[PDB]
Amino acid sequence: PDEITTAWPVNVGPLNPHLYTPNQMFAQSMVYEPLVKYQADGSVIPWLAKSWTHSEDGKTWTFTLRDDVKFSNGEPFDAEAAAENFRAVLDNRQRHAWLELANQIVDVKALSKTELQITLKSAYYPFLQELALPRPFRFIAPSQFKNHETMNGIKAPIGTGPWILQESKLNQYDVFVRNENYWGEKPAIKKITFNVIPDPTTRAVAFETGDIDLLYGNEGLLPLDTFARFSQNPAYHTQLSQPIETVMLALNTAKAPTNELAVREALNYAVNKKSLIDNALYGTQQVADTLFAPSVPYANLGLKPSQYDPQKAKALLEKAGWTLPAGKDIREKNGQPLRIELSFIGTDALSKSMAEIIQADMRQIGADVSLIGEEESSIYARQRDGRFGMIFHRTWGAPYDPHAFLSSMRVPSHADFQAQQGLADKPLIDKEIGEVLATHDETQRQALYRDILTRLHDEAVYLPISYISMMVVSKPELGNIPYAPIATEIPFEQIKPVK
Ligand SMILES: O=C(O)CN(CCN(CC(=O)O)CC(=O)O)CC(=O)O
Ligand SMILES: [Cl-]
Ligand SMILES: [Cl-]
Ligand SMILES: [Cl-]
Ligand SMILES: [Cl-]
Ligand SMILES: [Fe+3]
Repeated sequence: PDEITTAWPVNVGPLNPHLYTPNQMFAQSMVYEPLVKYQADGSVIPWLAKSWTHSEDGKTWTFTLRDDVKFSNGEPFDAEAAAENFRAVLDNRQRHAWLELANQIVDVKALSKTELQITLKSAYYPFLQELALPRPFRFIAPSQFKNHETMNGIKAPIGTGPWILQESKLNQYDVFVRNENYWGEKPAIKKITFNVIPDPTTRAVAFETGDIDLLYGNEGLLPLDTFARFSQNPAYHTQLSQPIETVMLALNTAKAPTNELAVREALNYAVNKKSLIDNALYGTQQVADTLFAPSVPYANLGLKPSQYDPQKAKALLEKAGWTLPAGKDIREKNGQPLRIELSFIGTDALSKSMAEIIQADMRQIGADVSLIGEEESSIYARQRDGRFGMIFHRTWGAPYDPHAFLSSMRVPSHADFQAQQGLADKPLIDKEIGEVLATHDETQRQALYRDILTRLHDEAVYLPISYISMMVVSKPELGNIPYAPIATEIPFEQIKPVK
């Protein structure tokens, strides 16, 4: 085949390269390209920029751009187009706060058609890695700006990438076709249709009926019982990647009773994670003992796991004054029950399943977990504002983990800051996060990452649950389906049915 049909829970969005919801990162990465491209080994390679140099102080960077690249509408890609894109992004600077590069860029100038100069306020180390991300530093034809901006919308979603949006129908589908005037390698696939299918069971059904050819996504892609069955079905092809990121609970250090270190530590001994994974996730994921897997850059630190040990969990609670009243299973301290609210998306069957398991495990150690299932909007508002006891949370995968995930812990309107807000050493943690991003002493960088991650582990801010994987279900005719280096991209241009 050379046309494929796949599915996504939502439309790809209007494909503004510089904005977030409702734009889907993997679709922005199909159409728009970066100056430099992220590789699985952590390095970046030349992409729209063929080479670059930086000053001694590491604050000014000069990129030599390819001179052969056109936007899909035939307009040239050049340093002036790149500079206008940076201006457009930075004109919306406060929206990009989570990403420190957006706070670092002082100036971007086209010195010629091929020479682009970027100036930073400090020697920001993850500079190239952050240019490599799906958004916001990718390039739309400046003719498609609205009043010379993108923050208020764009006209046509015109990029330089291997795919061109053909058409979109809200709540129905999106169709992409191969860019026949692409500067790089031509994809084998000519057309990709995304059917919008919000429900994981309905996605599985669409595959079983032959309505779609490919499903690609994280642990939520389809029911995991069904995935296991599909993996044994000789008519189908399935894949499970190596783990890409962590799923955890975040505990609110500023809200009783999770404001108590002893409570947070006890919760971290109460969960048999292997059992949770075998029960709710059909044995398809890996147990997580730490916020970052030991395979994550800077995170191989010999941190001590809190292995499942309910006797220890009870002892920790007892020592902190949380004891069991006569005839009750829920602990009390100073008259107050040990009660914790777990908020999650109520219509997410998998979240609900894990929440039930967590509630059951915590009851065994005398903690009453109240399950609060709400719509997505409500849950995001709770995370932003710290209106939670516990929430499900995930890290962001490569290349965000650890530097960008850490960077964002400093932003008050995000779950991580909110979960951490009650820690006495939060200011120090935030100071050290600032310092790691700017340091060029590798020894100091490692020490800072060690200290930040060690404090977060030792303070039991998180309850890591699983390192989750990408999964794929496909018609055999499509062949082996590759994974992209960036956890949030889907490498459709690497699919090659005919070898
Ligand atoms: O989605 C956003 O608005 C920004 N992301 C930041 C990290 N994202 C990257 C992105 O959205 O560009 C990681 C991810 O969505 O996987 C979450 C946040 O600000 O807390
Ligand atoms: Cl937004
Ligand atoms: Cl979204
Ligand atoms: Cl499997
Ligand atoms: Cl009770
Ligand atoms: Fe995001």
